Parts: sequence; structure tokens; C-alpha cells
Amino acid sequence: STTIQYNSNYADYSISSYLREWANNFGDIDQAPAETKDRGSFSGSSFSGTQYAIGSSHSNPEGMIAEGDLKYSFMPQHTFHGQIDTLQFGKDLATNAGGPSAGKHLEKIDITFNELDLSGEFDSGKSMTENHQGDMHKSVRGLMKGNPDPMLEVMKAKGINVDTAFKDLSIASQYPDSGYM
Ligand code: NA
Repeated sequence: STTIQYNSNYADYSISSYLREWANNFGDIDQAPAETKDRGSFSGSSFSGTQYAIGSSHSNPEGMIAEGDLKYSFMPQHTFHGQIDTLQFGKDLATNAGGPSAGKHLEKIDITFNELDLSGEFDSGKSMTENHQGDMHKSVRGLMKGNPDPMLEVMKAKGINVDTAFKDLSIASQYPDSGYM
């Protein structure tokens, strides 16, 4: 079953209010010029990986990391598919020691969704419209475009309450208070 951890600074936020703030600041990747666009980084495999990590293309700190079995179809349909088990949001993505093939991490982790079971399929013979209806694609691509609503709809359809503040949300627990951030 999906569970959540959150940094105490976000105790008064909900999933919906957090993802709105995150996505607004991440901003729409399509509006970034090519020269400064972060298209995201796959690692863990020899356009696929067990981790996909992406930061804002607009010189803001927001970033996201997905872990699971992730794939991207590139040209011409640009569909994200596979399985996301863990989805994490925060700020200031950095490459792990050993470089990009070792993965990335967020310097500040705000919210982590565990056992999210977010999936989608890709069929190379089907239309782009059909392939883009998958839960994983619409939610990840929406977030990349500054739009959390597809992700929120997927979460609501899983029975997750995206309205409750984290402090009151049964499936969420606060990361222990620390002092290094
Ligand atoms: Na709670």
C-alpha cells in the first residue's frame, strides 16, 4: 500500500498543495531553450533505467526522482512507461559520488511516495494519443510541464486523499526532526 514521508516544514501542505507549488516552480520544460533544458537522466541500466532524475530547466531548485523500471520511447511518440515504485520530490539535485552512472540524489528531500505502483504500457504500433493515456506517462509528463493535475487524478483513483494536510494524513509520516538542513 502507498505510504508517504514528508519533511516537517510541509506539515500544513497537502499532496495537492505541495505538488502545485513544486510544479509551478519547476516550470514547463517545453518553455526552456534547448541550451539550458534538463531532459532528465536515466541510470541503473546499460532511455531506460531503474532511476530517472530531473531538475527544473528554469534555474530553480525543484527536482524529482523516480525509481522502478523506467523506459522512454524517444522519437516520435516520447512516451514514458514501465513502473514507478518510489517517487520523490525536493530541491537541489546532485550527482552521486562516482558520477551519473551511480545515480543522483536530492540535497533536500521534501516528500517521498513509497509503493506508489504507478505504471504504464507502450505499444509501438499504437497511436501517440493512446500511448499517452497511460497513468505513468500522463503523470510524469504533466509534472515536467508544470501540471500536477494528471498525477493528482491518478493518486485520487488509487484511493489516496490528496486534500488532507500531511500532518493529518494517515498514510503519511513525518521525517524525524534533524538539524543538518
Ligand atoms: Na500524518
